[PDB]
Amino acid sequence: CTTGPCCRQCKLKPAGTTCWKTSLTSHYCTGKSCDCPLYPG
Repeated sequence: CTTGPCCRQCKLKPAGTTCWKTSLTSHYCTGKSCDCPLYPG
């Protein structure tokens, strides 16, 4: 999911980190005030 700020928008991850990404979902955010794409592609 990488609509925009993800954080809250395209970021439902279990609150990870900024531009982190695990390897299945992708945190790259946390939900709220982020700006990292949680979806490598």
